[PDB]
Amino acid sequence: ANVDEAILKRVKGWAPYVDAKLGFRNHWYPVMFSKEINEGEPKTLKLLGENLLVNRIDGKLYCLKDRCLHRGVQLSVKVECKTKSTITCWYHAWTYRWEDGVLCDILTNPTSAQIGRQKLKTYPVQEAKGCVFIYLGDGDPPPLARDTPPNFLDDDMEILGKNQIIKSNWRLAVENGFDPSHIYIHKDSILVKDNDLALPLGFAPGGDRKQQTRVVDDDVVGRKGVYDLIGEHGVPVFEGTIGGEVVREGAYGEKIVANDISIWLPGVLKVNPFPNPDMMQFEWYVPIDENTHYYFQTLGKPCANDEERKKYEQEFESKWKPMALEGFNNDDIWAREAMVDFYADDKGWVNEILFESDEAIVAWRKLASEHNQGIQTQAHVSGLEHHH
Amino acid sequence: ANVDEAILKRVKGWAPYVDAKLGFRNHWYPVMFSKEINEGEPKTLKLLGENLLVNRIDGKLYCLKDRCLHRGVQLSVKVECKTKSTITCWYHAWTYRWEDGVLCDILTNPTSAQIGRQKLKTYPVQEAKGCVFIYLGDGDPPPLARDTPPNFLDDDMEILGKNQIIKSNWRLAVENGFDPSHIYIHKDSILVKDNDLALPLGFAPGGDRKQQTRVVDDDVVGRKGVYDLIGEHGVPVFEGTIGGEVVREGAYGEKIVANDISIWLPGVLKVNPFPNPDMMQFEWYVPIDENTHYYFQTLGKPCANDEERKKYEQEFESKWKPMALEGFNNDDIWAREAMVDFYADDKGWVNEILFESDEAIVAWRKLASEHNQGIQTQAHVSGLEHHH
Amino acid sequence: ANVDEAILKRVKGWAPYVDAKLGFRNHWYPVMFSKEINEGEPKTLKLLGENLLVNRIDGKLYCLKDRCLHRGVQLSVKVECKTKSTITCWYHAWTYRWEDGVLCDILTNPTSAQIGRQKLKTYPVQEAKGCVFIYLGDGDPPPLARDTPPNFLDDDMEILGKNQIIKSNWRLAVENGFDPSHIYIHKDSILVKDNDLALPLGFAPGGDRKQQTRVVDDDVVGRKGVYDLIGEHGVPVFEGTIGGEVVREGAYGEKIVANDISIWLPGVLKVNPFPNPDMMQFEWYVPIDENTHYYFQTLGKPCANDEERKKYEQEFESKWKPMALEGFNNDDIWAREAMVDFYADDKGWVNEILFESDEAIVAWRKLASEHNQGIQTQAHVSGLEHHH
Ligand SMILES: Oc1cccc(-c2ccccc2)c1O
Ligand SMILES: Oc1cccc(-c2ccccc2)c1O
Ligand SMILES: Oc1cccc(-c2ccccc2)c1O
Ligand code: FES
Ligand code: FES
Ligand code: FES
Ligand SMILES: [Fe+2]
Ligand SMILES: [Fe+2]
Ligand SMILES: [Fe+2]
Repeated sequence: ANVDEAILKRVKGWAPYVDAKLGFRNHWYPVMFSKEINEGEPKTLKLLGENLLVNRIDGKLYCLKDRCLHRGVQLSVKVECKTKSTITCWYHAWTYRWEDGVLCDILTNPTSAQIGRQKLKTYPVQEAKGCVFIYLGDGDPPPLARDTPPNFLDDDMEILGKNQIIKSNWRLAVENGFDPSHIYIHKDSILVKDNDLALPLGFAPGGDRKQQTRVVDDDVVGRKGVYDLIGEHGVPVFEGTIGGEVVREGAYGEKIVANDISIWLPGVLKVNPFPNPDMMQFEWYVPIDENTHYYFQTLGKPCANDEERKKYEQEFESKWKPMALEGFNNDDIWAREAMVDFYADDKGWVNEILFESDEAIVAWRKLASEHNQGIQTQAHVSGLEHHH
Repeated sequence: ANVDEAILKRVKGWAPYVDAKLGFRNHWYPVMFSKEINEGEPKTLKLLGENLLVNRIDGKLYCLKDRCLHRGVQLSVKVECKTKSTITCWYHAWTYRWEDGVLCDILTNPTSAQIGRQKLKTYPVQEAKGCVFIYLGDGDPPPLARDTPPNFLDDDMEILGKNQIIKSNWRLAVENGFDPSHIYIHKDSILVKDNDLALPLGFAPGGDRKQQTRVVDDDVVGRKGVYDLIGEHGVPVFEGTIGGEVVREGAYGEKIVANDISIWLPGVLKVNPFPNPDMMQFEWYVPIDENTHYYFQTLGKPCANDEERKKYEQEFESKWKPMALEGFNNDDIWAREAMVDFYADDKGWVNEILFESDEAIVAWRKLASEHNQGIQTQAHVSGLEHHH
Repeated sequence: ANVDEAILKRVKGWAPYVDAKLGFRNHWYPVMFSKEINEGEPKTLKLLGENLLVNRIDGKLYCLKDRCLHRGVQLSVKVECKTKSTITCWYHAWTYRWEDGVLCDILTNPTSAQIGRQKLKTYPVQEAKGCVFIYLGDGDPPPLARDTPPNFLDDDMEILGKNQIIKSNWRLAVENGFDPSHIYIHKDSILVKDNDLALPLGFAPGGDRKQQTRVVDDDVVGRKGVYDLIGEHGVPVFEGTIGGEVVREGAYGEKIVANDISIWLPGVLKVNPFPNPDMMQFEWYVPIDENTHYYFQTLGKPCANDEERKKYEQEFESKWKPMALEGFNNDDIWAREAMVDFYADDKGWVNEILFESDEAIVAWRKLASEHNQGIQTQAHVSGLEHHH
């Protein structure tokens, strides 16, 4: 659908994933934090190539396609919300209900036969853990838990985070995050020295192929994901040699992190514990268009009361955000960016030469291929085909 | 020719118009004002995708294709007019006559067998009402009147105006201008308050389909156009309601404007009277390339002598230009711009959902389809095919 | 391979040359000066569309493809040379030898089965006359002399020069340089007045077609090129006339230059003597990508000892560089640039109308077509096709 059939033919193992340049339809995705959207102040964003509007009305979020049915302009060019329940296109005043997208009035012609007989696409929106999720899909949504990693929605789990737009395809981001050997790029992170981390350079794998991961399709809430098990039969590498000469060493700090690493559909990584033994990291790589994603980073820590919550928050702002989310993950950003050119023409998928630790990535590509809930296409983006 | 055959098949009603992305060949178009081009000071512009040079020689305008026959460079990169009758290419000094485009000399080789045996394309140029029109077409031109709205060329009609380059396809501009319901976007114009205009929000149409317009193919000078008659059987809308609640009102001033609205091939709108009961507006949307047009705005007022002419001019500069041509029509510019994305892939033509007041636009699309004098193509732009 | 088959069919005379948009593979090309690359300080450049790294190790130059075999990132994003013999990719620490490109270690997994079993492409590099040449080709290189003009590699010949990136295809540059009538564009050069040059406006050719050039395929070092002989039977033009009227004259200085003009594969011009009777100019137009070339300019003067060498150098810096390489050849840069649009869609090759002095260019197009050592293609650039 999105990629040259000749390339798709050559990746048998994982063709749906190679075709899913625009992401997977019929999943939940986080797009902003709750606190970024106030009552009666609509926001625009692009998700899976679709321009969307989000509004908060009597405290509740609603999401409309930001494209008028009439002449295809963005309503957001000049927002006119003239009743709490509605938005009016600035051009010829077609008026839509936030609740169901129905065209309920046309100010320029209240006799129009179109009234009541057209409807703008809406998507479900839910807030959880101070995060706004959109179900970019058709029909009744699944529970959010299906599309979130374990423990993210636990009652006591306190989530704080950061979001930004990054110029790479979302798959380059997923793969970088779940890539065991990419830990090499983090060897000089301020986080490593300043938080006294143990951090190898890499891994000498052991065991068989199947032992390198746990593929999860037996989670009772219907989550689908892969655990990275390279360290169970594998040996961490702390000394990097060239021709037998040690030229680089790993980090020999005390704090043990990243015991459990798992990637989940639609594209969220959970690293536990990280960046400190008492907290976890959940990060999403949300498709905006073929070239760009939201890097939606969260750190979670179980907190028992408002006191714990407020100090977590203060540590987050003074330490974990600059030192970890920025000081550790900034290198991930430019690593993703550096793979853009090779994958741009869809040929990186066939001309890459993988090595042993990439078994984790292969397992993900296969899981995503088999268990995604739909391939987003340009027809989804450009819409229904009329023959008037 | 310009658009995917599959799309053209789906717009039966008006396929030539959908194909005419680059505009209609074999019409007159205004491109600048007379006062902008002085004796012996050639100017460059692009019209229907073609790079042109215009010069004034003994008071008269001439137009040459700005592309040397030899290696295809623009002569205008470095203009060398070394005799009044000629221009010399800066590269190998092929020299062309302004009057007929004939290659009359080559300074670098006066023995060349090419001399007298090659000719650059020329186009007819006429000045009228202080406006420079180019006939972008082949063969002997029609009278200018054929391609101008009624009354524009009347003896007493004094024309003043403004020109600029706007980033939309020319058809988006035509349609916006001739769109009865688009009056909604003008509801907050400074012109409306400050010139005490009556201006509805829209129209409740009445009568039959055919009564909504007058299609003109019986004009004796051969003009072809459409009058917008929505107000003859229709009722203006001054109260905009949502769920029966009045949320916006029109403008209840005294001055009645825009009694007669007509669109004419090749793409010129006449609104009478406007922006004041004693004057009219004529505006062209001239194709530059597929993405851009000249928005060539003129206001006309019958003046009996130099006294009337000079005060018209002073009102124009102090009032009508800032208040009307800018303060009213600026909103039209960004409205055009907002339709670009939907129409960019040629699919807006099939995926738009039209309503009743768009009958005027449909009538234009059909008139333009039937009565245009040719479809400009990329072959016109890139030129004659040689097999040397 | 690179151009629409329908266009290639129409240039029978010279189709390989029209197809060679990215240049000719299996030739030597100069890319920088020796003094620009220091011991242990690798540099990045693009040549024939390929991203390359060059390093100096124990005084000797080596060239590796700047694209990791693993995930296709540029090694140069963050260079890690951790042993003199090697470079380590910043991402997962695949480590390559400069000498043969072999993957000799992987810091992230020293047990990997890939080690010793993969190799990055290398290219031969030679320095001569203070210029760095890369053999962008496969297999054992020819002698450099094959791909350089006569006398460039003479022992006593002292070469100084300048390099920059110019935004045109390399062929537009070659043709401009070897175009006899293009001398017109140089008629106002500061060099002409300030160095008292004789410089005609052009040439009235005489003799037959074959007499206009000498095609060289009998050089014993295997050079292939064309001498421009237009002045042997032709008469220089010093008076430019339009309708018989003299409107421009040539330059009637004393110093006679450019007696011998020759173009050589892969695309180097030699003008002798120039810009002074006692020196010569050699200039390369090196393909970077389809849109851009290095304009690699050198001036050569036989020098007998260090005294002559040092004064040559001082004249070069104070006079010949600003006055000739800049003051004369700057006009060549913008002339090349002005042909870009006509040749951009590959149609200039068929829609150009050539005249008599272009016989030199035709002879080159045919020589290049017949004697080039390979057509660079996008498959060369994007690489070997794997079916893992
Ligand atoms: O995307 C990510 C975010 C945060 C931590 C890691 C990590 C993985 C392995 C070892 C150390 C850190 C990661 O991959
Ligand atoms: O393009 C245009 C230029 C000037 C005036 C109008 C107009 C049309 C209807 C009602 C009021 C003004 C317009 O369409
Ligand atoms: O590329 C070039 C570089 C330097 C000199 C010339 C030249 C050619 C003919 C006559 C005069 C100068 C040239 O073509
Ligand atoms: S484009 Fe929105 S009402 Fe017309
Ligand atoms: S390109 Fe104009 S004379 Fe050669
Ligand atoms: S991309 Fe270079 S080692 Fe992985
Ligand atoms: Fe990372
Ligand atoms: Fe308007
Ligand atoms: Fe030159």
